[PDB]
Amino acid sequence: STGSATTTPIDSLDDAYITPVQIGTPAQTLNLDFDTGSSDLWVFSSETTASEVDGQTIYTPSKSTTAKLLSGATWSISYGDGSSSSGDVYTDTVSVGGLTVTGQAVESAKKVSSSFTEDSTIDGLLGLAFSTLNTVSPTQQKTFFDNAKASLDSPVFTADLGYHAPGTYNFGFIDTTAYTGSITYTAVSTKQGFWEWTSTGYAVGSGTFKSTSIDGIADTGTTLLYLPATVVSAYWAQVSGAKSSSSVGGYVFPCSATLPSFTFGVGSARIVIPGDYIDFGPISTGSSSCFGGIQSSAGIGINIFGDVALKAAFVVFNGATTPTLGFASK
Repeated sequence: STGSATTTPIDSLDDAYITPVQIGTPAQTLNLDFDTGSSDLWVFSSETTASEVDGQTIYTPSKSTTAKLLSGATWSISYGDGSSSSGDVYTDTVSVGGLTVTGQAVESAKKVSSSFTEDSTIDGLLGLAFSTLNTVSPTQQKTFFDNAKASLDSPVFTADLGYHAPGTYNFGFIDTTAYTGSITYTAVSTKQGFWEWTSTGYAVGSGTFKSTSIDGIADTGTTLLYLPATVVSAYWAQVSGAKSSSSVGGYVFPCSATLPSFTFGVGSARIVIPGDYIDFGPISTGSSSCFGGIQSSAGIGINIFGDVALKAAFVVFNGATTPTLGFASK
């Protein structure tokens, strides 16, 4: 089997991407944030504290003839950005782009933090990291990909995120028309439960490539590119007027600037992030100070190849017995 679903930016800045997911019988379609940095499929639901729902579409398990309460199971998750959610668990039928999993753990939110409430466009998350990170207790549950894997034509999924435009998540096949040149594959460590890999270095604009190992995670659920302070300083040094602002919470730059590209290495291959991808717009409405898309990972504890990086590539998440990651230009 295979599946193919379009993923759409939630706003004009590509702050996140939503992908429609069918849950239950008859189908209830929710727009979920596909997140290769976590491993829980959770949704706003009829059980979510009413004051914490503000415009989201909810899953109502009582209206699904295939929903079953997973007795005694609870979940609770905290994300790197400080947000959180928790609740109980159903199993139900879940389909993404024509690919169907029966008995998928669907984690129903009883509580969500303010940032989720305040984002009306995201109805929940669909985790695509390794199932070892799943938070369901006392019986850990499998991700949608893990459940689908054996049935897929090939045990892979691909992320093809757009810049200011829709893109695609495919399951079970590699669309050879979706990228240019070749896909370069690179080793993955699953030891922290992430799609963790080591970039071979970077360049700023038309500058020379610096060969240096940068361990980080391919994370579709993180907006920006978080890299070591040395790398980030080197980038922003090429933008007149750019500075790190403690009050804003990162590097900012004059909105009048033309940003240089940023290149990262994948083995001997190179992925180029155009400068415009690194512009996240005014820090507040009407400001001429703009927020940077490349930020320091110092104090996160891990480097994160988030959407800013991933959207410059066609990315293969290869879930073979020994997982690997593939990157191609597009």
